Amino acid sequence: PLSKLVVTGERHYTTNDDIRQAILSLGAPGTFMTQDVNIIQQQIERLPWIQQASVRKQWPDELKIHLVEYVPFARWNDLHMVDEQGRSFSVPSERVGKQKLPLLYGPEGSEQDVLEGYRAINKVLAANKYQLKMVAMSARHSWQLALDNDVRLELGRDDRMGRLQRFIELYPMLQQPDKRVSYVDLRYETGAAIGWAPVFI
Repeated sequence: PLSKLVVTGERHYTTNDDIRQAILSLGAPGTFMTQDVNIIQQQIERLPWIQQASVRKQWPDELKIHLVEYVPFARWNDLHMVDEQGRSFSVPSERVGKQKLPLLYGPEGSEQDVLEGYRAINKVLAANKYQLKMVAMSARHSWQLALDNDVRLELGRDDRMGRLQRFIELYPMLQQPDKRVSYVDLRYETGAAIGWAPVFI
């Protein structure tokens, strides 16, 4: 004998059963016996992809659960994820991950520090026909990245915004199919250092 579940929200990653198996996680017969501020707590216990969920019971015999998942906006390392807001969460490498989604890397506990950047930098590269593919910050705060093409881009550690406006300027100088820019190192001070890709025959 079980209870029905009136679930509401954009169930994109969440299966009804992802829940029945989360409720059952507590040995207490009588699905409705257990307080809902509790059911929430559990299921809402970030799965870790649910943001906040709401449970309220319809006494007939059905349990009205309304949940709102997390909205992915960029990848954190390689087994993680973050949203426009800046919150961290995960999800199994199962039948879910399937979409071009910006890669952002970095050390532990700097999630916003990083997004902070991309968010403000994206605007610039979005300005032109350059769809940034990734952005990573090292421990001591040393950036780096890549554009549509696999064209690298060292950003360094100190002056990032200024140093960044540069690239936009110097670029219309792609004076070819074989010869492709392989990167632009900006770790200098006078200007940048263009570099090409070692092709193979």
